Amino acid sequence: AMARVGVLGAKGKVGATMVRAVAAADDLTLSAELDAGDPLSLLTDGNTEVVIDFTHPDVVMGNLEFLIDNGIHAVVGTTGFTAERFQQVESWLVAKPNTSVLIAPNFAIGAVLSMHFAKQAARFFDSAEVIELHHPHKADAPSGTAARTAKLIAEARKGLPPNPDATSTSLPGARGADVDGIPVHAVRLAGLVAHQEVLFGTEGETLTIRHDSLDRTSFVPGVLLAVRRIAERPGLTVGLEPLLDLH
Amino acid sequence: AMARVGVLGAKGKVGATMVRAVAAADDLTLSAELDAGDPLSLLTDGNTEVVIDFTHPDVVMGNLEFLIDNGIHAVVGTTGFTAERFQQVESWLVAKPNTSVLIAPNFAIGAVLSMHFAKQAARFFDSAEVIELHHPHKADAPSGTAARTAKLIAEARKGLPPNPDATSTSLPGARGADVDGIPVHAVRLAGLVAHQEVLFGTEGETLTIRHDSLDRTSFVPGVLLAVRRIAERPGLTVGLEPLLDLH
Amino acid sequence: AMARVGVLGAKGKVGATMVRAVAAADDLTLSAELDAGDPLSLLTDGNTEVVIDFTHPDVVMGNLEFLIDNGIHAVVGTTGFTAERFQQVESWLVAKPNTSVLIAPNFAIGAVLSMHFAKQAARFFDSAEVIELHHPHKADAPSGTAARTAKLIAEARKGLPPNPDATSTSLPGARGADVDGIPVHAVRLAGLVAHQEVLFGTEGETLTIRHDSLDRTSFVPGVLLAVRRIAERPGLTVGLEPLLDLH
Amino acid sequence: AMARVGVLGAKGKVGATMVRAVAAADDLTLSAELDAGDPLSLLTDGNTEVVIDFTHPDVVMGNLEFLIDNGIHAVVGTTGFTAERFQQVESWLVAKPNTSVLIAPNFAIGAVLSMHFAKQAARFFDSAEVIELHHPHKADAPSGTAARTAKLIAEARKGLPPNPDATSTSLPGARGADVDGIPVHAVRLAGLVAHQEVLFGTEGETLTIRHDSLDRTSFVPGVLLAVRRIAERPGLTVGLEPLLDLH
Ligand SMILES: [Mg+2]
Ligand SMILES: [Mg+2]
Ligand SMILES: [Mg+2]
Ligand SMILES: [Mg+2]
Repeated sequence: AMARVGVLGAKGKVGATMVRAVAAADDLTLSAELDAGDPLSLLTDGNTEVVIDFTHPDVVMGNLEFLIDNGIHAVVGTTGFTAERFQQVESWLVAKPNTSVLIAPNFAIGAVLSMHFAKQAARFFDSAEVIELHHPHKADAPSGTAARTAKLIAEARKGLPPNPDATSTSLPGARGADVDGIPVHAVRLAGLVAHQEVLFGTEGETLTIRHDSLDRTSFVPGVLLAVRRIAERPGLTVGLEPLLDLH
Repeated sequence: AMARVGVLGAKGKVGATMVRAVAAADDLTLSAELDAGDPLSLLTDGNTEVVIDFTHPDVVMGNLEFLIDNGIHAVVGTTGFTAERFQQVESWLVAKPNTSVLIAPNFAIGAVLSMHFAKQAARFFDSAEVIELHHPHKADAPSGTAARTAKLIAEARKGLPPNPDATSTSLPGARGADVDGIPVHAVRLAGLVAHQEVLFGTEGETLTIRHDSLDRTSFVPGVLLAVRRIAERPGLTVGLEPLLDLH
Repeated sequence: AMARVGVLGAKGKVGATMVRAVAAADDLTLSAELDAGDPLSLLTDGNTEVVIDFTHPDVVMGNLEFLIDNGIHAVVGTTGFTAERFQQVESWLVAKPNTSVLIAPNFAIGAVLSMHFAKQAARFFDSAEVIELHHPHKADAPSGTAARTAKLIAEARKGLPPNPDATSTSLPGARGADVDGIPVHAVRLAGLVAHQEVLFGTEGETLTIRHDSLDRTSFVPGVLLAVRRIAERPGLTVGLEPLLDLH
Repeated sequence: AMARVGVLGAKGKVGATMVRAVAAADDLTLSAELDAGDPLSLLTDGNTEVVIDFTHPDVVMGNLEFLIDNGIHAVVGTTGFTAERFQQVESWLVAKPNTSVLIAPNFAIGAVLSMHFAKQAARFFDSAEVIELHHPHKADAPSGTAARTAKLIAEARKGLPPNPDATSTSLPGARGADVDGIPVHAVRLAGLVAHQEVLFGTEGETLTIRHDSLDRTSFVPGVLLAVRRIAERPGLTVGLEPLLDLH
C-alpha cells in the first residue's frame, strides 16, 4: 500500500521539492498537493494520512489544528515554534491520540547526527568550538544551526570548567562569537554552501565532526524518513533526532 | 573517601604513566604499584579498591582471578583476550557479582567516541570510507583502530547496498584496503602521530569524523574515567564505550 | 574592442559551456561557434582571433594546423598530446610566429595552483602523499590529476630519500597506489565531486593543500584567463601554469 | 669542508636547541656556542663562518655589527627589527659586500611555504579567510603568523573587490577579526599546538592551505636551511622565503 502523503505549501520552495520526492518514492503516493489558499478539506477528501508542512509561522497553527482534529500525522518544518505554540499542539493532541506530530528545526540527517554527536562528545573535552562555513550570500552570522549547536554544547558541559583561554591581547572578533561560553566562528566563502565543524580538544587529543551540505535539497531524505516513521511515536516529537533510532 | 587505586605492571610503560596519573589525580589514591613478582596480596594489604592492569597477556589472567576473587574492580588494558579468556572472566565473576571488570582495547575517549559516532551514522549514508594517518614508524597498515572501525561500520550497514563504486580501471591500491566492503586508506607521514577520519557521504551531504591523537598518552583520561566509573557496571564490560554513558 | 573568440566543439559539453561564457564576458565576443563538421573557414570569415578547442584527439591536429596556418591563437583542452603531436605544433608555429598556442591538461585554476604548490613544497618534506576524493561514478582510480600530481612530486624529490615507511604488516591496498614512490589513495564517495589533497610531512610539521571542485564547470575561469592572456606568449605553452603569472 | 657554525644566545631556549641541532647535523661543525658576556672574538678565534643569532633585541645589533665587520654570515631569528635597524644592517653591509645576513620572523618551512602559497593564490579567488588554531595558553589572538598572512593576502588582492559578504545580522565576533579586509578566526583548543588554514573560494572551487606545527621545534629545519644557504644571497635577506628558491 501507498502511504498517503499531503504536502502543504506545495508551490513554496520546500513543498514543491517534497511533492517531487513523494512522486519518486515507491512507497509514497501524493494524496493532496495544497499551497496557500487551498481548502484543507482536500486532505481528508483524498484520505491523506500524513502531511509535510513547511508553510509560514502564521498558518502552521491553523494547519496543525485541522490535521490533529482529523487524525492526520504531521511532519513539520515550519519555524516560529514558541513553548506556547508547542503546548497548544500537545493540547490538541490530547483529544486525538494515535496522531503523531513531528516538529523539527532541521531535516538534514547529517546535520542532526552532527548535533547529536556534538552533544555526546561535549562533556568529555576541555575545549569546544564551532566553525561554521557558508556561501557569502548568507545574512546571519553565526548560522542558526551553529548557534543551536553551541547552546547544545554549553548545556552538555554545564558544571564543567569554561573553555580554557589565556588570551590577554587580541584583535576584536578574533575569538568568534561567544554563544553560552562556546566560541562560534563564521566563515563566508564563495564556493561554499552550508558547512559546520565542531571541534573538541583535550591535551593529547582532538575530535572534529564536520557536516557538509552540498545541495539546497539536503533536508529531503530526512523529511522522507520523518514521513515514513512518524506514526511510530504518537503525540508530539520535537527534533528529528528520536526518529533516527539511535542506540 | 578518595578511591584507592592500584597499578599492576607499574614499571611498564603504561603502568608507570598510570601511577603518575593516579598520583596526580586529586580524587584518587595510589594504594599499590606492582610489577613482576610483587605479591598480589600487596593489593588487599593496602586496601586496594580498583586496579589498572596493563600487564602482559601471560600474567593478566592470574591477576584477574585474584582481583575478582578479592572483590577488586579491574580496568584492563592488557590485550590478548580470546573468547575463552572472556568466558573465563565471566565465570570467575559469577561467584563475585559485585565486582566489575572492564576490558577495553582503546582508552582514548575521542577514539572511542569517534567509533561510536561512525557506528551511529553508518546506516544513513550511501558511502563510507576510513582514512587513517600515522607516523611513518608504524609497522601495521591499516591501524587496529581503523580496521575495528571499518568492521563496526560494515556491521552497522548490513542490509544496505555496498559502497557505490564505478571503478573499472585502477592502479593496485588506489582504493585502499577492503575491510568488510569498507575502504581503509593508511597514510604514513612524518610529523603525524595517530589520526583517523571516517568519511560518510550521500548525494547532497557528507559527514566526517576526525580523531587526532597528538600524544602517546591520550589514553590516560579514559583509563582514569574507567577507574572512576567501573563499579557502576557489575560484571564484565567490554570496551570503554558503555562507561561513557552515551544517551 | 571585443576580442574575437571562436569555439570548436560548440555542442560538446565544454564548448557549449564556453560559448555561454564568451557570451557573458564583456570583453569577449563569439566570432564563430563550430561543432563537428563546420568548415573552419567560418573562423576566418568571422575574423576569429583566438579559438577554444576541446574537441576530440582525432580532430585537434587538423584544427591546430588550420589555426596556426591562419594566425589564430588556440586555447586547447583536448587531450592525447604525444611529444610527436607537440613537436608538430611547434613545427607549424615556426612558419607563423606571433601565434600563441596553449595546450593545458587542466583549466581549473585551483587545481593548477595546487599542483604548482605541491611542486614547490615537495623537496622540503620527508613525506608526501596524495589523497584524491571523487564521486562514486568515477571510472579511474587514482584520477589523472592525482597521478599527474604524484609524478610531479616524485620528480621534485629526485635524489631525496623515499618516503619513510616502516610498514611490515598490512592488508593489500592499505598504503594506496604507488606512483613513482608517492602513495596515492582514491576515495569514492557519494556527495563528493572532485577533490584532491596533497599532504607533506616532516617531524614537527605538516603541510596540506586541498582543492575542491564543487562544480562540473570549474575549468571556465581558467579557459577564459587562457583566452584573455594567450597572446602574451608567442609559440607553444604547455600547461596553464605560466599564464597565471606566478612570481 | 663542513660549515663552521656558531650559535649566539646558546643557553637561551632556541640557542641551545640550535647547538644540539648543529651538533647533530652531519654537514655542520659547531665552532662556537656563546651566550651573555662571552666575547664575540670567540667566533673569529674559532674560525666561525655562519652564526645563528636568536638573542635578545637589545644585544642583536652589536652582534650584527661585529658579525658583519668580520665577514661572518648571520641567521637572525631574534626579533625587534625596526625600519631603522634594517637600514643600519644595510649600511654595515655596504662595507662588507660578500657578507650575508638573513633576518626572518619565521623559520618553519611549512609556515613559510604556506604563506607564499596564500600570496600566490590570493588574486585568483573571490573569497579569502584565515583560520588559525592554537593551544589555549596563547596570549595573542590572532597569531602573528595569521595576521602576517592576512596582510600578505590582502596586499596580493589589491584591486580586486573585497570578500563578498551579505552578513547583515551577527553576534559580535562571528565574522572574526578584520586584518586588511581579510577575516582571521582564532581557535583556542586544548590538544592543539599551532595550526593555520588559509581558505580561498570562488563559485565552483575552493582551495585550502593548512599548516600544522606539532612541535615547538619545527623551525629547526628552516634555521639549518638558512644556515646552509645563507651565503648564496650577499647582503640582507628578509624572510626565509627567498632562500627556499621558489621557481
Ligand atoms: Mg510516489
Ligand atoms: Mg592522587
Ligand atoms: Mg560576450
Ligand atoms: Mg654537526
